[PDB]
Amino acid sequence: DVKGRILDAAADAFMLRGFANTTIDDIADDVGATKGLIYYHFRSKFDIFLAVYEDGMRRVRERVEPYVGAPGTGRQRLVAMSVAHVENLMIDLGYHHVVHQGVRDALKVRQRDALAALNELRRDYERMFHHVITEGIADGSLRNVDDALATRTLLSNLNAVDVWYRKIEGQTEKEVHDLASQVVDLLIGGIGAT
Amino acid sequence: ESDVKGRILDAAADAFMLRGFANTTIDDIADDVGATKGLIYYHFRSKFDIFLAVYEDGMRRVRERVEPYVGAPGTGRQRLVAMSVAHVENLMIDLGYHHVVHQGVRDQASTALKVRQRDALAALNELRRDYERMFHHVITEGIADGSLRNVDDALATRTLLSNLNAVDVWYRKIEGQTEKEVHDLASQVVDLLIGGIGAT
Amino acid sequence: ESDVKGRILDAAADAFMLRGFANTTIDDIADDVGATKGLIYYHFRSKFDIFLAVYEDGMRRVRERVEPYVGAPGTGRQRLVAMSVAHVENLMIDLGYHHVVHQGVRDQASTALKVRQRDALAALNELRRDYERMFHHVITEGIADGSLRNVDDALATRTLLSNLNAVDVWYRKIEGQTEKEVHDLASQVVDLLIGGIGA
Amino acid sequence: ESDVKGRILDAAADAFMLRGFANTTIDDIADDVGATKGLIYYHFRSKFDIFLAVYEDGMRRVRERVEPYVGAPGTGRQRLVAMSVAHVENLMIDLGYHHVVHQGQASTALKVRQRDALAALNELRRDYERMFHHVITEGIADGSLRNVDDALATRTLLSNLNAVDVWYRKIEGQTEKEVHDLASQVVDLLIGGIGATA
DNA sequence: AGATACTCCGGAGTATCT
DNA sequence: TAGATACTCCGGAGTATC
Repeated sequence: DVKGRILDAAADAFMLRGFANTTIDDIADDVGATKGLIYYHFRSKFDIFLAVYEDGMRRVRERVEPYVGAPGTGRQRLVAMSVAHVENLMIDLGYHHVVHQGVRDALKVRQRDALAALNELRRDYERMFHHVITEGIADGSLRNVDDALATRTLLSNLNAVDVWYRKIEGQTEKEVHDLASQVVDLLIGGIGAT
Repeated sequence: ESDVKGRILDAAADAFMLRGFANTTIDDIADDVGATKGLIYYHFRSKFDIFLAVYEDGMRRVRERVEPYVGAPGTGRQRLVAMSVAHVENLMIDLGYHHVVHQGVRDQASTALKVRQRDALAALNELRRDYERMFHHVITEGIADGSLRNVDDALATRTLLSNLNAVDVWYRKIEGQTEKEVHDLASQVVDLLIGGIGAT
Repeated sequence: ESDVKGRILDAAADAFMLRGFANTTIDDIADDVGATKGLIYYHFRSKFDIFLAVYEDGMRRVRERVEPYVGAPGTGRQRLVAMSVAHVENLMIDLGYHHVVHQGVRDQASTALKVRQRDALAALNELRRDYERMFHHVITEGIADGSLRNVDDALATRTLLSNLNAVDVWYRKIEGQTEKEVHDLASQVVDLLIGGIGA
Repeated sequence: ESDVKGRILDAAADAFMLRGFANTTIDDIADDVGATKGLIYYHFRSKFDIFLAVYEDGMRRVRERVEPYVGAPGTGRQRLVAMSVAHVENLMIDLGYHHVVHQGQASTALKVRQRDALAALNELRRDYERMFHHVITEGIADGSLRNVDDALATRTLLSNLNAVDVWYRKIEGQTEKEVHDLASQVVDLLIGGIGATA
């Protein structure tokens, strides 16, 4: 419904100053309206975070998951979906951060175990990759190294584009994709051909 | 210059890292060092001043290790790899001092701040860009005398320092890590970053 | 509509005048208009934001009352005395407001402020300086073309405005004032600032 | 010793003018003197005592240089002008002290000694504005001063003479003679007004 | 002598609530 | 939804100390 626009504003606000330095009537002003709407839809302020995680976490699936079925190597295919991952990062940025804003933060029972579910839907999103580099090393397209660290260091590095990439808000599909491609070419290819 | 100031900075750095700058109180930091709130305010006048003190120590403590390798013997990548391990070596050592120097930029325009604090905060937000610069400046000459691939400098340096610091989202603590046993792993992940993945 | 906010400003402006910014608490301002801390905080993000709201309004009124007197006829002197009476008139009727535009310059560097607050305050302070250089322009017109003695127009401006505002010291407000009584007193005050004493 | 206190009050008064009484902390004053709070409290039982100590000093400081001019020869205007300019240069060299004389009386906890001390200290200020109130009354009586309300002309005169701290900041390295030279220009406008006769 | 801390407590700011 | 209730926690004056 009309819930979509508060999250589009709450996501960036939650990314802007963090969850704490974000007050709730701060987001009441970024979508100029009643702050009762906020509670009539969301039973508490943490509901907003779970919702932005909710409509975010699965949002990433829809872009990158289709690239698992596409044929080819581990490299030929991991770069295919990791591009889509950081492609998605450059488009819905605010959501992308709220899928990791649990790092610096009592609760309710239903609200808490809500978060437990999405946390493993992130696990299984990450573990989708953890397979493909396990195959990637075995296949021979990927530099023979520890298969369980490289998963940790990919989604460490894939999500890390939020650190330096600010926004363009109008960058076409071409230029998000073509910077999504030379960012993973930097990570998958490393630097130094000899 | 830190006798008991050092152990205030040390204890608050962990707290800011495990429960955020928001949710750590001064009498939290007080308990962590065995005294009460009055001692901490005897050595710092605001709470944000504890933060800036960790921010300044955390960066003096990384340019002391890495900057020696700027003029290290060898190739641009050989210096670069030298640099980027020392960066991770102290990240893994002082993960507490690190989580505050890289996660403290939103304050810029959105928090009540005396000017002395505010312009001292952005004084380090440009101190870091010099640390970023001395990397960038060797990803350049890593290519001028051809030690690395011809990809554009800026993004390569921008992506890398982002990569170098992204080790805190998963790095555990191996209680009793020797000075080379972080080196056995720091050097592991820089070469996964410089070498990337995939043969010829 | 937004006339509850005016009550908060009216209450805050007075409470700031007497008690001062530090000793005025939100619950106090909440008491002056008979509500809780909440209603004060429903119309303002911070306490320094009600301070800027009094400043902004205060400068808005005094510029409205005084400005139509410089583009007016008469000499540079007769215009100067016309604005100067109007300025002290604003003093005598709304001095809870004038006292915050006339005090609060220290916040510049030693008080904690969001940069919207520090910048928004710096804006009004140059709204001040542009108001005050209306006076500078006219003393020069008065001095040069006949009206006023050939004195240092910079010091004359610095003095005059400081004398114009020094009325905050000895002035309090008779219960149920009348603006007819205050216009005569304001012109009495102005008579000695431009006329001085002596011969 | 006795010098050490004087630079507490010096630094205190200066801070009180720039931050105001409320916004200067005890550790603030400790810094401008380069010391610790346990010194200032060894030296002063409360922070308000700091305020009255400089109130009490800055008032005998201003009176010690202006009484010689109320008995000084000259008509009303002459000595009144001479009184005022002496009062002004006082504020131009001590305006940390000069400001503090009008920044006070039952608001916050005011241990009975110092409320009794304070509104007594206010009395010597009223008696101070009386020497003027007299000589302006003595000035309108002879003819050196024009025929105006002696009560109002007193209030508006020293109100004005104290309003110098609005624009005069400090120079800290100004000669006595360039201070006295500027103080007269100020009072030449306060007394002479602005506007000729022809 | 007077430097180090303790301790008491106001008072701004917040989430949430009927 | 407005304005309200209850509450966290920073900072400051003041005192107690080995």
